[PDB]
Amino acid sequence: KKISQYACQRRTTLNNYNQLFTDALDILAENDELRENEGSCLAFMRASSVLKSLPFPITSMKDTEGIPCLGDKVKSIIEGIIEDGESSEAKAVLNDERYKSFKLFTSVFGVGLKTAEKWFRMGFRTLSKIQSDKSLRFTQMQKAGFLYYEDLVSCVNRPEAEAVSMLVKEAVVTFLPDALVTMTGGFRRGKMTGHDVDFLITSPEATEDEEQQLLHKVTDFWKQQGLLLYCDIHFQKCFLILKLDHGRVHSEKKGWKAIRVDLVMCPYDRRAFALLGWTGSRQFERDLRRYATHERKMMLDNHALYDRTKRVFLEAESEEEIFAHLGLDYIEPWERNA
Ligand SMILES: [Mg+2]
Ligand SMILES: [Zn+2]
Ligand SMILES: [Zn+2]
Ligand SMILES: [Zn+2]
Ligand SMILES: [Zn+2]
Ligand SMILES: [Zn+2]
Ligand SMILES: [Zn+2]
Ligand SMILES: [Zn+2]
Repeated sequence: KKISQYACQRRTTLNNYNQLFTDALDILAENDELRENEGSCLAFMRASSVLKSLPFPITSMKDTEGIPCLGDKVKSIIEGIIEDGESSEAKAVLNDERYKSFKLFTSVFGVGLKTAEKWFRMGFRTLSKIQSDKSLRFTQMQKAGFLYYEDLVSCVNRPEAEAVSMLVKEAVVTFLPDALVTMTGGFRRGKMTGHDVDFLITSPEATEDEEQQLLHKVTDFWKQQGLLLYCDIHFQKCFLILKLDHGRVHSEKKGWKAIRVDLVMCPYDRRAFALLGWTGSRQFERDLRRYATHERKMMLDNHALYDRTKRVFLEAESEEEIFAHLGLDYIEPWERNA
């Protein structure tokens, strides 16, 4: 059976037989500025995505026959990796003078490409020099990023994500006893680590006002308890840093860890669309929307599914119903790691 050009028509599990190729493509897709080779970041992303779906490792150029999304530029990168196990193109990005600084600066919560670039052009190369500088001005997000750096740079693991889930559920149930709280993002796709923990909160009985007030109630409750380290409030959402007591963690192993937490509140009837959107991966979501537009003349996003031919919104109480409306075989969350 031929491999679809769409990630939403492939099953992509975390059992990647092509990590040598994918890690190089991901470096090239992530570093457009630092790159010296002709090719598009979209072409690198789609090629990395198809390779992730393969049930076998590429061991020769003949293995690439019949695989879509492998352009001439991508095939030269695959060729170079087969040749000695490394990509000269990815290696040039890794050896680029700005690369190390950009990775380092953007690893701070509140620091994006614009700020990383500003600091690099000022002559900064280390966080220690940035933090101790007397002339620099930091946003409140960056101050939290620097204060809790070590904890935030350690990625969150599953026992920690689950301990956060318990905290979220206890806070949410206090104000909305009928609320459904679902962990989304990478953890829902079977990942063992993450840079943060995402949740989708919905309530079958909440009014428009109760649902607007919930995130404010929960964050105030955490502030009173001394757990809120940072807070910033399409759907209503908040980006937080929570104080997690390691005594709440059920694992094999300061007494606390700073954890980045994202909370999304959605109306009950749109829960399936928000769940689908927040589960990801980013490439899976991109392909689902591209397939819906180009193959079905449908408009899909985190809030709804609209049929442009019938001029009607399509309702769904589950992700399964969305796939069915799209004429797609159902792809389980752990199979969406495109
Ligand atoms: Mg996440
Ligand atoms: Zn730039
Ligand atoms: Zn690009
Ligand atoms: Zn831990
Ligand atoms: Zn997130
Ligand atoms: Zn235990
Ligand atoms: Zn398009
Ligand atoms: Zn919308």
